[PDB]
Amino acid sequence: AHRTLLLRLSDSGEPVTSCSYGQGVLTLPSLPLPQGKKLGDMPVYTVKLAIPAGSPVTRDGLIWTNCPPDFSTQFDREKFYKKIIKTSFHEDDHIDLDIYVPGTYCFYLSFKNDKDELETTRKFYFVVLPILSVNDKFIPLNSIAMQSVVSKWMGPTIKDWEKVFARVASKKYNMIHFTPLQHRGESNSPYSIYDQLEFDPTVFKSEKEVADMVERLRTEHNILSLTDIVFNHTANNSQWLLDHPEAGYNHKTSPHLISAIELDKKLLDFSEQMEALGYPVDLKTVDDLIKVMDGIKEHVIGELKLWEFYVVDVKQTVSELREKWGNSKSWSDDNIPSKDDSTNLAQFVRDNATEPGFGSLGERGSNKINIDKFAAILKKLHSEDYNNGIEELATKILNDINLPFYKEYDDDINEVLEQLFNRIKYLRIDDHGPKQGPITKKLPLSEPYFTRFKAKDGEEYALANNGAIWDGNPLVDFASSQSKAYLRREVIVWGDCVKLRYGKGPSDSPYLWERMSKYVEMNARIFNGFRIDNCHSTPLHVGQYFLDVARRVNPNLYVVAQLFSGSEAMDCLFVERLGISSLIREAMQAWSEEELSRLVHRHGGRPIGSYKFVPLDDFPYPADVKIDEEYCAYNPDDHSVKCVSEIMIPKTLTATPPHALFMDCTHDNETPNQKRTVEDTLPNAALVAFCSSAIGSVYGYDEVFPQLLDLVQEKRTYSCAENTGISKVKTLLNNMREEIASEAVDIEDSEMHVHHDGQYITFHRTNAKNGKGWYLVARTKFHSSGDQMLPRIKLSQTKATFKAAFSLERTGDAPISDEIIEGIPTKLRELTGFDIGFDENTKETSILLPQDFPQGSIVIFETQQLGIDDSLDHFIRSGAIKATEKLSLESINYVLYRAEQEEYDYSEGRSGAYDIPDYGKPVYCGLQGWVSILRKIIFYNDLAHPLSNNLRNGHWAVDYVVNRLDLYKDKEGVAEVQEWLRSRMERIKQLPSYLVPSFFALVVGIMYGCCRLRAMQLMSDNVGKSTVFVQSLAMTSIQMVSAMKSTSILPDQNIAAMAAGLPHFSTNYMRCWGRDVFISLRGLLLTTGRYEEAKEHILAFAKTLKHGLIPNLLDAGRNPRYNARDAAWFFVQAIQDYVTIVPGGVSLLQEKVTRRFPLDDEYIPYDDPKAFSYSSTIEEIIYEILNRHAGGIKYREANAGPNLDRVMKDEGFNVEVNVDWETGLIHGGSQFNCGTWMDKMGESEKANSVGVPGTPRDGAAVEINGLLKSCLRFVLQLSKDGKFKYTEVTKPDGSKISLSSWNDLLQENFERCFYVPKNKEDDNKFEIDATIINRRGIYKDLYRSGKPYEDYQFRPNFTIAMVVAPELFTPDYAAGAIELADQVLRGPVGMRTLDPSDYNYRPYYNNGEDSDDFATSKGRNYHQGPEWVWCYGYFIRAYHYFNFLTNPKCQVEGSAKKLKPSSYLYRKLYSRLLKHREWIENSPWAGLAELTNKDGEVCNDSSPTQAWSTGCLLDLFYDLWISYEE
Ligand SMILES: OC[C@H]1O[C@H](O[C@H]2[C@H](O)[C@@H](O)[C@@H](O[C@H]3[C@H](O)[C@@H](O)[C@@H](O[C@H]4[C@H](O)[C@@H](O)[C@@H](O[C@H]5[C@H](O)[C@@H](O)[C@@H](O)O[C@@H]5CO)O[C@@H]4CO)O[C@@H]3CO)O[C@@H]2CO)[C@H](O)[C@@H](O)[C@@H]1O
Ligand SMILES: OC[C@H]1O[C@H](O[C@H]2[C@H](O)[C@@H](O)[C@@H](O[C@H]3[C@H](O)[C@@H](O)[C@@H](O)O[C@@H]3CO)O[C@@H]2CO)[C@H](O)[C@@H](O)[C@@H]1O
Ligand SMILES: OC[C@H]1O[C@H](O[C@H]2[C@H](O)[C@@H](O)[C@@H](O)O[C@@H]2CO)[C@H](O)[C@@H](O)[C@@H]1O
Repeated sequence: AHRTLLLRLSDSGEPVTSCSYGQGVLTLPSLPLPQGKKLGDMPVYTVKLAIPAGSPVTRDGLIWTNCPPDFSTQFDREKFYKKIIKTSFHEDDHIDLDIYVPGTYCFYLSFKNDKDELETTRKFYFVVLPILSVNDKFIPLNSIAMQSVVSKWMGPTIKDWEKVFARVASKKYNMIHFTPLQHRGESNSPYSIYDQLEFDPTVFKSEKEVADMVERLRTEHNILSLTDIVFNHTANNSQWLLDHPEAGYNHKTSPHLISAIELDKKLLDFSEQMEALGYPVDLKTVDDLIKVMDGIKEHVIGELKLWEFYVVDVKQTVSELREKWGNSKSWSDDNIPSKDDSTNLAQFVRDNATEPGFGSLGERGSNKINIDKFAAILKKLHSEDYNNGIEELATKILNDINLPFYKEYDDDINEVLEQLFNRIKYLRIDDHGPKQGPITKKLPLSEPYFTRFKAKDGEEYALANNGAIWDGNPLVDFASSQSKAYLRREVIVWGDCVKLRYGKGPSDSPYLWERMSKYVEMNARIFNGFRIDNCHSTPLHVGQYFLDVARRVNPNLYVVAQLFSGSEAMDCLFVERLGISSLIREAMQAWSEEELSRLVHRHGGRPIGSYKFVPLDDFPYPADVKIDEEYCAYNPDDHSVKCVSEIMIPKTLTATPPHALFMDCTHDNETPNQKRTVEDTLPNAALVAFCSSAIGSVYGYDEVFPQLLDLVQEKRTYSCAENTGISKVKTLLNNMREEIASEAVDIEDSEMHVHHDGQYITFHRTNAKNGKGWYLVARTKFHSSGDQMLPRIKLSQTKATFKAAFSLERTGDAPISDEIIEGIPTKLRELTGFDIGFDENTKETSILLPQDFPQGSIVIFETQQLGIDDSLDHFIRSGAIKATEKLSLESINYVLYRAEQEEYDYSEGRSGAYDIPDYGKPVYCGLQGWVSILRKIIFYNDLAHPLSNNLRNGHWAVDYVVNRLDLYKDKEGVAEVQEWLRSRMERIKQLPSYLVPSFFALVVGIMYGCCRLRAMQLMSDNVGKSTVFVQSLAMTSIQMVSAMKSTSILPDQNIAAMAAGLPHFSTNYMRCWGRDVFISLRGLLLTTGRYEEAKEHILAFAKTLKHGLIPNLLDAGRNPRYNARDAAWFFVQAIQDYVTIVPGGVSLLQEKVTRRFPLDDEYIPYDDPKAFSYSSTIEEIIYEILNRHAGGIKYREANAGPNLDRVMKDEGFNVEVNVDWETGLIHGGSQFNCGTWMDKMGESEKANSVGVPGTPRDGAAVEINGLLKSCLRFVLQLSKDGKFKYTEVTKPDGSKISLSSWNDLLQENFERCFYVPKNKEDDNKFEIDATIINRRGIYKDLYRSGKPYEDYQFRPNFTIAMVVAPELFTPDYAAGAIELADQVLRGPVGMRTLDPSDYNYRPYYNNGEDSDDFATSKGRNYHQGPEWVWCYGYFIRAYHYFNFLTNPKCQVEGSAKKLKPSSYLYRKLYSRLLKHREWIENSPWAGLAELTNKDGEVCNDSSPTQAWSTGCLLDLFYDLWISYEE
């Protein structure tokens, strides 16, 4: 049905970790195939990759993967396959990788670099676990019970083995591991295989004989089987080692070990004649070792020629020097240092006059000097005559060359004999282990480092045996040339083995690779899996090829590994590439009771009440996504992986720790009897079995065998004593786990708590889905440490039930049968007396232990949490979509956002945000305020966060989420959204307190995703199908557009109104500024589809026209303020943006709007009937601006005084505007009025800045006239199409200028008046005074302003005209100027409001500073350095247009040669929005800020989410979509 996992990829192609589960491996869940389906009838899993839109890997991007395309295709490690990434700047691309058979699969990416070269990412691996079933029942990988048995101790007949089989079948083990059943070598140890392709002839003969026995175990006792596979060595007496002696490391294949061979045979030649002339054979004296090492420091070390293996033969170089005296003379260079610098001189001869392999160990005299090149230097340095002190000089050089070799020799020798007298002690003289057997044909003084034989080729060989080191890195092959192990004698050799030499591939050892393959695929035909001993010592490429060969034979191969790498990462990397399915963990390794508790905690599961993952605000919500209406698209028999909620966002694939196979005792560690006692066998195996993983045990652990059986020597047979030891308990433990394996699935479905009080260890196991669980109390018997009483066990909101209890007791010692390995007699005594109290008020359960609970005892309780039933996951993950059905884009504002001051408007000052103790308040009262805090908590599973603490300390926040919506209950769909929350929050409170936090975030997160999806559904298609970064900016519309009670856009009705920004510009009069509204009107409402809401805003300000202007501070129409020379032209520009985008937008012009003002600019006749008298259509309103602007406007700030502005003096009150018709631009403003977007009013009394405007923009602002040209260009085409009835503007005096002529006057004079030429030659045409100038290639900021140097200032204001009126700009002048702004005025997220070179560059805004610095005090520096995000929008808007026309690399066109940009241009756009993507991504407030200090430093005062800061970035995405994505 639906077995699809989502694997999100980063901008660099790396997988995204959805949760922090630690250093892990991308593993896919072990689930059975669907009902009646075999391998091949359908895909096992579908990995859906997600590549971001516009990422650097989209540029000519491909997806490589070794996943075979279909089931008919086999697997090859290097046979990758191409997949095309569908590039887009809006829509992310999904690519499926259907998997048909388990194994190891990797993927990498190829893309086009910024250097236009090819580049590749890492190989990223993911593993699909095999499907284990015995008769037909699926065996979950974490319900496996493995019983390891040694072959040579089970009787010499097949039926003798089937007696041992029936014994472990009663103990209810489901899997058996075998030591390899092959013909064993000389030592008969099970790991020195005589012939890998021949099974042990004592028992079986044919291959069907062993295959029929393993299938018998499957059909008789329901037991799967697996075997050890030996890669690293073979027996030291194989009849094929004589034919192919090159399969191992010999003097030919690895010549560096020759120095170690002549030393090993210097001891087999010494340990048989040592005492003959020496003295001590086997004495237990310190002096005996000294004289033995004195016999060593005189007959082996000193008898090997001072080791010429390092030192250059001094006198044999001078002899070979003079022998020719360099007939080939060839040095005239001066690269030789002076003879004084004897250090570099020695290195110089070493770097030039040496045969290849200098320093590299090989033959006896393999480090020699190139004579013809050495005598050439000697003739150059000293003399061309030999008798001129060459014998002294040449020897002086070589002696200094061998000084680092003489000291490398002393460091080697000191380690050879120090390792010797340290092991021969432990080998013989009982330090802690004795057996002092003297000289022998099997036990000399030194163990055999090399196996000697005479091969069939005739020559003699000396293959080495493998072993181990101490703390040495196991990845380093000690048998390779990189290690000096066999020489320095640091090898714990295993004589029965012979280190097998694999190369870089089958090319280095052909017969070894061919024989091991046929040996691996022979066992793969029979068994269900393998066990790899010392896998960390097997090289990766060796195991990768052989495990793939096995999986091609057995597709469901189950691999267990003994993996000990230095880091968890290397262990993960080994599991990633090799395809390992289980990592062995040993319980006997814990030295104390505390270490076993920590080992148990590691593989036990996740904490109780652990957080669950939910797609929050970090996911794209496509409006065209499938859904399960009531979590009903999951039939059980389909075995489909479930999505998180009703929204079918598939289950994310994240790196999880590799699965573990916990062994209470392996076949190599000592017996509980040896390390601890025989009593601890019961609690140890009880804590092991309770873990959430696979378990295993060696045979003899349950039967309480005496001591660890030596796998080399012993020949005794297992005893047939049935039901001994723990056999009765393991039958209860394994059968219990069989019931749990039915419903325990994912990592979030198995929770656990462990406690350690002395010799007791507590294990609480819990299934998070149903509430079921077990409680285990195990008293550990490491040492008999006296009577200890455990306190009262108190369970919260739970009920307990006694299951069983036991105690293992020793009834003396074990028999000493020399024919059968019998165990220790043990009594299994069932216990009682466990008092289970249950308070029926607090629902608390108390458990008390009886005084008779000795060490080596356990007791098991079956628990069940109250409140949690099986139908709880279904109730919470359903109904949220239907609840959000009636939501509107306005109503979703109250569900998710609402700042605290906005909430106070509806609650009259009684509610606000739920103050989380020891933290603060969420940013929004809605769900978003929780989600921003909850996401990083769920990611880190932080149950210690103050939010998690408060959630389990009470139910205050649980009811606060539901009780807020009483303020907004009457709005569209909120009542049904609140009702869903109320019913789910009610069900949550009936749960244990520690489980409220995990379920609280889940209920909030699911209702959040269905609300955010409801937003993409109501909005348009360009938004709903885009990337998270686009949808994140789109939600700002819902944020800003909110109905209030203290304000609105209409004076008669409190309807929806757009805020300038949260939280400061959201309440009362300071909410909707006309300038801020209409700059954002195209980005927040038009780009998203809020046409009706955008029309209401246009009609609302149309009633407030006065002085031929649109008011800045809109007082909902109830007496506003008209200090806005900028508002009217951003307002009329939004009219053009409305008609251009909205289908049928021309209807706006003929929309009557009740003119609440006498057109003759009067005072404030508010309720006077003249307000409700006449109206003016938008058409009239538009022309009213133009005609009155240049024609007739003359006003002082109406109804002024401190009531209006307190600081702005009377000089700023009387302000005006006039168009110089000899240029056509809109001049106006005073040096006392800040009627532009840079509206700053001084207020520092301590600097005499009171009333002084911070940035007065009198004259012709680039933005004002730029929007005027766009207005004129629009109104012309309006009449050409047949609407706008006006064509001539009335001149002030009484004349009549034409509109197209006014449109032409700007076109003929605008760029002439503003542009500053880069060349001083053309300063005579563009009206420039070169004395007051800053940078050339600059478009002006103001024309004939008050202070003429504010004219020639680099500011981001010109780019508004570059976007609304591109016809005023010649391409090369505009592109050359916008590149300067990108190099100077562009911050990371905000646009610098002033050139950093200009003296007035104060880029640190501080409105609390009340000092004497004119700018910094009281925030006068507002627009003199600080970086604003909205100007960045218009900047990159024109950066797209002009760099498209100008530079040709940004062009490639395509279909119908429609001009479409290139990947290089999209790469220049994407790279300038990632600092913006970061901001909203990692900001609590979901949005971009109003301000930003120098280089993105968070301005403390800046409103964190601003309207026109985000709408200006949404404007860019509409251009790239409406002009190319067709
Ligand atoms: O509602 C009726 C109202 O009547 C009178 O109103 C006028 C004010 O007295 C008058 O000063 C002016 O308001 C000015 C404002 O004083 C001025 O400083 C400037 O606005 C700037 C700030 O200068 C600037 O520091 C910054 O302030 C933000 C801050 O950055 C932000 O982090 C957060 O702290 O919020 C602060 C604002 O609260 O930005 C603002 C952006 O405007 O210009 C304003 C005019 O545009 O005009 C008022 C006109 O009614 C009474 O005086 C007033 O008390 C009554 O409330
Ligand atoms: O109650 C309103 C207002 O009354 C007072 O303000 C007035 C001044 O007292 C009065 O002198 C005058 O001040 C202005 C000058 O007439 C004008 O020529 C120019 O110099 O600007 C002066 C300041 O505006 O008129 C104002 C009108 O408000 C009183 O001081 C205020 O506190 C009080 O709010
Ligand atoms: O102060 C001179 C210094 O700053 C300049 O910028 C302004 C200056 O701040 C004004 O006082 C006046 O001199 O006009 C200058 C140009 O607009 C320049 O940025 C700088 O090169 C100059 O040395």
